[PDB]
Amino acid sequence: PIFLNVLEAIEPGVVCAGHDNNQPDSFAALLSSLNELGERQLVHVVKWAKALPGFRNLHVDDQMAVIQYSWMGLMVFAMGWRSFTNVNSRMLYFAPDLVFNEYRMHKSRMYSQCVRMRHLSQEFGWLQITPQEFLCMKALLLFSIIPVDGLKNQKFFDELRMNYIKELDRIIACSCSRRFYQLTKLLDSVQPIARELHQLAFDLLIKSHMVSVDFPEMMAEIISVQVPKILSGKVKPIYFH
Ligand SMILES: C[C@]12CCC(=O)C[C@@H]1CC[C@@H]1[C@@H]2CC[C@]2(C)[C@@H](O)CC[C@@H]12
Repeated sequence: PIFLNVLEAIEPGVVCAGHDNNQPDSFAALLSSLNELGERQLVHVVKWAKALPGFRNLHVDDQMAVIQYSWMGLMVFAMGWRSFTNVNSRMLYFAPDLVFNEYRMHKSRMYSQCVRMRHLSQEFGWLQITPQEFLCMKALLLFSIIPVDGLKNQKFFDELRMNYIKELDRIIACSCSRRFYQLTKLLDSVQPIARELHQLAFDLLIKSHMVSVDFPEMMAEIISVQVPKILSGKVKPIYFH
């Protein structure tokens, strides 16, 4: 069980957003705390990804690119799991100090995206996703979005992605065919959600000075340098189906 030993050992712990929960639920306050949470989670996503089996086989530039394209999906998938295990998924458990109820979903001006994130969260229950299946699926999501012109060493990426798909198939095997279809459909469903959030993030960065929404340093860098490559079609998700 070497592969799952590693995935369990490197899984990040709790990350707080730093939100002041006794101020009013304003658009600016909620979105600023979400941006701060993103900046804080990015630290952990980088350390997690660098410790994955085989990740250092990738060329160093492909290592940062793959993190910088897939962070949205990774973070939404993990938040869906937190919500499913914590508030059972009529709320969104972004962080222990940033839990969205319906009021916050409206004041954030993200209600429709939050609905879709809630549906993602509920699928962990409907499909009875095990912790091992969650861990393998999440690792795969790191290897599920790349430039259309390819990475600096695409061949090493294709081998690594192959091997993570094989590990997912092994966890299922330890009926099988139905399960694999269900899980790969679930993985595919993350990308349209992440794309809606990529669009929201970009639009909000552009008009941030006017809606009093603060963007941390690495969030502002990634949203203005990398996210527009996704929105303009230069970087695309790899779908199973
Ligand atoms: C990844 C984050 C923060 C981490 C998390 O749990 C999921 C959540 C999804 C919405 C993102 C948010 C970071 C800040 C963003 C990108 C806002 O700018 C717009 C949508 C927000």
